[PDB]
Amino acid sequence: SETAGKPIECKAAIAWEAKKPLEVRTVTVAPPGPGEVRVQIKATALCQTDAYTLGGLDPEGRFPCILGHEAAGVVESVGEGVTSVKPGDHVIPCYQAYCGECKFCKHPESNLCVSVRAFTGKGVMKSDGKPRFTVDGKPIYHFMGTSTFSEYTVVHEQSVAKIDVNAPLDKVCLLGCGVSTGWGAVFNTAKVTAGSTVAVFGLGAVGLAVIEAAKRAGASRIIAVDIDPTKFPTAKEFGATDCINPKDHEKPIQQVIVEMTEWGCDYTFECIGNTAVMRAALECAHRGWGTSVIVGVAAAGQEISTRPFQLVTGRRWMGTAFGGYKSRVQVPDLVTDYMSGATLLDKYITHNMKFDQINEAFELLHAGECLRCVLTF
Amino acid sequence: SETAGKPIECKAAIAWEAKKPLEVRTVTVAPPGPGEVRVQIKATALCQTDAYTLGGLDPEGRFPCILGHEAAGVVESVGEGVTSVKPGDHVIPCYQAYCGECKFCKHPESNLCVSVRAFTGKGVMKSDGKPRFTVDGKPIYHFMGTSTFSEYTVVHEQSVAKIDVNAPLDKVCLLGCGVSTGWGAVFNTAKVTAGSTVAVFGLGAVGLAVIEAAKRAGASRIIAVDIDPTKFPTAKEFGATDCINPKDHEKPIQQVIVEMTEWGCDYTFECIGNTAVMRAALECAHRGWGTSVIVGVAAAGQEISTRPFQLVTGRRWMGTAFGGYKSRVQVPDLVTDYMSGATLLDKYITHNMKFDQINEAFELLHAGECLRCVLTF
Ligand SMILES: [Cl-]
Ligand SMILES: [Zn+2]
Ligand SMILES: [Zn+2]
Ligand SMILES: [Zn+2]
Ligand SMILES: [Zn+2]
Repeated sequence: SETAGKPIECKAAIAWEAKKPLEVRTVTVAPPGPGEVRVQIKATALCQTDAYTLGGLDPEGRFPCILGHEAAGVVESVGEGVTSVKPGDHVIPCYQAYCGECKFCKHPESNLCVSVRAFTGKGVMKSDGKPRFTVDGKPIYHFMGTSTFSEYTVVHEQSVAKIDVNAPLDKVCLLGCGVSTGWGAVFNTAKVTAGSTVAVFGLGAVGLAVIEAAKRAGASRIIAVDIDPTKFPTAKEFGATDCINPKDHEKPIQQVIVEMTEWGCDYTFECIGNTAVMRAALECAHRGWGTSVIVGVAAAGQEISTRPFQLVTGRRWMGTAFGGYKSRVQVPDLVTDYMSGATLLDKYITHNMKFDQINEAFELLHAGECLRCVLTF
Repeated sequence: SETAGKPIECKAAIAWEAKKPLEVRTVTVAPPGPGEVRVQIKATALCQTDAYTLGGLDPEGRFPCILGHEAAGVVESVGEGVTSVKPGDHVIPCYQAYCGECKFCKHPESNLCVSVRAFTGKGVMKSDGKPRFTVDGKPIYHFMGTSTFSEYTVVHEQSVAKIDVNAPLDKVCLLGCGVSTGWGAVFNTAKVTAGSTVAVFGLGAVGLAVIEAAKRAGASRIIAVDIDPTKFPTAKEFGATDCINPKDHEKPIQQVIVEMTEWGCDYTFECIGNTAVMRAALECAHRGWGTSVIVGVAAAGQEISTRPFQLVTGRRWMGTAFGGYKSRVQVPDLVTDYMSGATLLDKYITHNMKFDQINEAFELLHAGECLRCVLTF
């Protein structure tokens, strides 16, 4: 290969500091060390969590860094000892790793692998405690183990899902986070049963994916809740049977939902990251057995609260990370389901833009004027 | 029968007002109206719930009233249309009713029947909205649908569990409340699996029952947690493998428990009603899949809080009411289980006293000098 074993100079978007626009400029990407994989990113999308860290809300936020964690690409080279993938393989980098041997990888009800979290959480690589990006010789740190806002990135082997080489990379990049999180909140965390009632709070990409999955699970009623009523027609397209703007109501939203359903919904999902709405979703879960799943990411430190009477009388409060999917095992299964024509994945992409317009994609996201923007180089 | 269809004069303990001793004296017990059952109480125990209302802490407390909700006895007569029991049947009256027809009775995961609670919550009967006790013609209100501190009481048919005639009534009188609640927290709400690790916060009768049931379910470690170390020898007799006094440690108790188990306990239970301890129990449930069950009843005005990170990373917060047992269906099965020799029910009874000493029994409860005291007439 032309580039194997060599640093690569390529285009990237650098967050030099919090709460400034990103700089699209050249970065130097080192070759992969032992157990590492260098990936050519072919397509990458923006997630609310990228904006969260950019805005200074990440406790472990480390600058300068390259954000991005929803992507798909092609293996450029692998470091020493890597056997699971080879150059040319099509891959999705996974912010949730999978090693298959730790306590979490072996438990059927967790995906929270601890193989590399200590290093990806600090924006470096496990093999030497250092990042792989440099600008004028100075280190630029990784984000969420993936750093997909770069033509080339280096990731741990445990973070590399190898996918159907025939799947379109500018579509299945979405499976790297948001859509997969919403689907798995339904199929893995809540395990929604046929005939059940569901409420979804927040109608961005994650909430729509909750709706899509709940319809596939056979839900009999799906109540879409958002304070932006321009999101309602798409929610109905994905299967919502009701749409509710909390601002059209004097009562707190949890009371409105309970009144609509007498006792609450069998399942509720919070897909925003707002702790007040998290409480609301718990309190309109059905009396006696209702389950409420936190999908969104709240600002660090902020607490959720409710009266314990809510749980004593049968409601269950839980949460999910990456929809509970064991990444390297199950992300390929999600791609297969897409290839079978069973999903609406294509309908989440509202904008296809060039990487140079990345800051405009953040503005579209911040305005709620997109579901997903897929960037290409 | 000499008494059927006629009022009964019998001994009872009247709570004329809050924070005063009970008066043991004669009361008039009306015959049962439609759908009602008049029960001759053969044994009745005391519980902190009786003392809570007697101390004037209950928002729905209503005086004057006849307290008591843990009892067993024999049917003296039935009202119009009752066919599920007949005179001579041995029964346990239950504060949690079971009608078999409402949404909660028909759900596999709830026992929160709504057939009569609106009426029992106000200390009256559903058939006419009035109580069945009088002194000098003045009404005395019911408590928890049961009012078992009386030789005879009148209860809703939906509250009457029909039990094995061979069971000793001065033992199974505990199965209408705390012991069953603890057992059911393990077997119904948490569904504790063999080999799992368990922590139990609070070591009264309810927490000891959680420990007993966790051991029966095959838990490999059971960590009992209480600030009163004089409860630890009894906790070990019921199956605890470790005992932890939070006052012995200079770090938050959830950190102590997580350090002991590396990641937390697969299941944790809060058995006191203390919201700060409820949070601690949640936060030392196992990363990725741990379950924390609120069994105790918090004070009026206390919320539970945590950070949503705790749920996003796999912990599940729930609660239980009467152990999730559907009363009229499953209380007879608990009696059958006790009769099989599989339980430690007899070990919960530390005192056996005469009904005339009920005020002295409440002193023992307040002093903490007993697990359960059983009264007979
Ligand atoms: Cl009626
Ligand atoms: Zn994301
Ligand atoms: Zn692992
Ligand atoms: Zn009790
Ligand atoms: Zn019912």
